[PDB]
Amino acid sequence: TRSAVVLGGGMAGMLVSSMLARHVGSVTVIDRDAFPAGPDLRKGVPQARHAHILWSGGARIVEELLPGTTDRLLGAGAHRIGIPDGQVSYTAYGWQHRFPEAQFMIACSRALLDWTVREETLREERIALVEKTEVLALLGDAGRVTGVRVRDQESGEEREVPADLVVDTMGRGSPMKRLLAELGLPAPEEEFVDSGMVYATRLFRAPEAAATNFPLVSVHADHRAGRPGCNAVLMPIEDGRWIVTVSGTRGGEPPADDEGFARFARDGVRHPLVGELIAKAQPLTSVERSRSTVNRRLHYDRLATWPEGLVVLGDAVAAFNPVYGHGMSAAAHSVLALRSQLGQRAFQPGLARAAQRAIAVAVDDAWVLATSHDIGYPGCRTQTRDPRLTRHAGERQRVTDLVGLTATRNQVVNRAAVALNTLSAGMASMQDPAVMAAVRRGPEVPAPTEPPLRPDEVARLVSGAGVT
Ligand SMILES: Cc1cc2nc3c(=O)[nH]c(=O)nc-3n(C[C@H](O)[C@H](O)[C@H](O)COP(=O)(O)OP(=O)(O)OC[C@H]3O[C@@H](n4cnc5c(N)ncnc54)[C@H](O)[C@@H]3O)c2cc1C
Repeated sequence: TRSAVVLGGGMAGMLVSSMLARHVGSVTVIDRDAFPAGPDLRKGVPQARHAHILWSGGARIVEELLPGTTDRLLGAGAHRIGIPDGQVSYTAYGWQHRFPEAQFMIACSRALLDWTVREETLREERIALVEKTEVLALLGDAGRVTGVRVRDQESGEEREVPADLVVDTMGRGSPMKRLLAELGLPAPEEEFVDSGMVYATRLFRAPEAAATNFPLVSVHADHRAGRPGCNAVLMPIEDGRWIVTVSGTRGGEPPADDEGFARFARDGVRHPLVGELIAKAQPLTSVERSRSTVNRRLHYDRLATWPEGLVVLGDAVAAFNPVYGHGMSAAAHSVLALRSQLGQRAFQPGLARAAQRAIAVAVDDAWVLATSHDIGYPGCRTQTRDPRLTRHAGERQRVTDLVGLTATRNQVVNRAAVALNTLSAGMASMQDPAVMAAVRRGPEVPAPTEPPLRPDEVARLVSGAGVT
């Protein structure tokens, strides 16, 4: 028997549905949007206009739950950029020397990634996708949730969809607070770190030579400096295009005009690299800024009471800054925290209280890595009580500076760094006796004085057809 219901159809909803469908009978995915039968931009996912990094940890977790996604993505035009052999990033501590492949990423427009995860998840006959359907209230009481009360927007007919487990994958704009309040509970301990970052993405047609096999280029800010931090990223996607993304916090926001965007990429960031790489490229669209870039975590886990059958994961319990790129891996890791809680307790009481506390730990790494750098920015309003950001947050800032400073010129420290920053290990793995010893060993390669671009990569920026 057993029956689940997943609210939302995003990266979180599809993933958790592909894991639940192997643990229950029927999975009913509810959403209020129009899902397209073709990698097109959607209104429920407006982030799809800006590029989305899928780190290794989230990549091989999507692959585990959706076999055949990586190769299908890699066949539609997505690249498997290695790390740090396929990235030319100006870190806060210098240029990242391009060591051999330690971890990897998946670079593609979010519209494709959401599709390749959707059409692969919907291959199971038990998952029933229900589009254009608003959610009104949760069915049950304050001790057990039994389903949802939805209503179609095209017909207006109300109904009662019940299930043994209600999953909330309703993005950053999760009305969970409203749905829970009507159920009869208090408000969760809201915690947020608001740096005020302002995204600014604009597509770029890569040169004909650099359509395939081009490295993830980025110029990062110095979180130890007193200036408003501002980054700039140039990752390649499908169909031979380039996503150029600039960012900035409260005080150094990027402009809206197209003519000013090409300036911020080379006259606002700490190095004018990307601004030179976009002068080799054909602009397509305009600047489509997004301001919903504020780490916000709602600790449902520490509530005094929690109903049975209700689980919240994705961007509904913990959403983070997009300049670091952990949103998808935190959701993927959260799904595995529910799975690693469904095999122990089955469908017994305590599932919700144990799956929420497990989801709490799953995103804890994606919550420190995000906020630990944002707290040091100017005029950032933060409402947080965890001591790792208040007191003795200097030691947490004094060590991370050292690890990141050595990782630029030390393989062992780098291979252990991107195994954590790309959510592929734990924060305890950075206390390895062979990592603390490699930090004390010091740099092993000189700091590059120029962008560590390979000649066979820079030569891929011009067509060269105007010569005999
Ligand atoms: C600008 C930007 C850039 C980002 N960049 C990155 C990045 O580089 N790397 C990374 O890892 N993460 C990134 N993220 C985060 C990433 O988008 C999210 O972490 C991820 O989408 C989480 O999936 P989700 O299903 O929880 O939310 P979503 O993917 O947003 O899914 C929400 C779903 O719920 C539905 N829904 C919403 N409201 C309702 C409602 N009232 N009723 C019914 N259904 C509803 C929507 O239609 C949608 O299907 C970025 C986010 C933004 C905004």
